[PDB]
Amino acid sequence: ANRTLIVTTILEEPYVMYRKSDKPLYGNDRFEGYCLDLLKELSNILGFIYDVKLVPDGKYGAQNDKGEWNGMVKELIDHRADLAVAPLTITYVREKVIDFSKPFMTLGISILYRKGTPIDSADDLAKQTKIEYGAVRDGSTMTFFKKSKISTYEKMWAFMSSRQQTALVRNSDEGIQRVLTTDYALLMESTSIEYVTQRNCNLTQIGGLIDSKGYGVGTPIGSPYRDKITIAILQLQEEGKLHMMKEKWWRGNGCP
Ligand SMILES: N[C@@H](C[C@]1(C(=O)O)C[C@H]2OC[C@@H](O)[C@@H](O)[C@H]2O1)C(=O)O
Repeated sequence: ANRTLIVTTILEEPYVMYRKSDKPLYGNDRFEGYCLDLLKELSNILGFIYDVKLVPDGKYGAQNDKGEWNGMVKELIDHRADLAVAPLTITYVREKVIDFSKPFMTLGISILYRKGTPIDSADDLAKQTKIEYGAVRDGSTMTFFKKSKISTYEKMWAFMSSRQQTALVRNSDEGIQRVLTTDYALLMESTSIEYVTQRNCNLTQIGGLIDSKGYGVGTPIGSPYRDKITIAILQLQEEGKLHMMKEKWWRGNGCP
């Protein structure tokens, strides 16, 4: 039989979550979410089974000064996993070092905050000195700011960098808690903002989307699976399955 594929992934609602249970769960049964459903669909089309493994360092992936990567991206570069199935953003810097499938979802960076402030945009957020802000450490949102040549965003990066210990958060859970408990706004992808703001009515998006991009399945460069995964994604796209999966996992209007 075909070798069982190793899938690197990361906890991120509603893509990859621990299934609720009255008893201990093991293996792939521990997890549920959009990305688990995506894997069930892709694996049917391609003819494989798979082992879901959370990325040990809990990061999506960014490169340091020497060009050393971490996170799921490093797992692929180092051939520790066959696929990364996650809300993994397709970017120029990543595409140079791994092979992404075509996108299964699109999104853009925006701002998550609490209600009641006059802040209406990134410009407003960067200018004011009352609220802290930042991004998840070593993901694509952080990298967007790090790489930006747009003045407002360059300033925002300098700010995050100067306060990195608190401005750059471990993961989206800590980021959201920071928003709820302190005067902090989180730079976050719009699909996650849509999910959280329909569930916690104390939270809101600020401004519009500041970029536009997609999530793709990651594979190591030269992978014999990337092209088959792309073809499978297009099938699911065209058949309306991706849309159905989004509807299934996004709770729909819970807040005014
Ligand atoms: N999708 C990103 C990771 C991340 C981000 O950098 O914004 C972290 C996590 O943060 C919350 C929300 O944006 C979610 O999609 C996740 O995106 C990536 O591939 O690096």
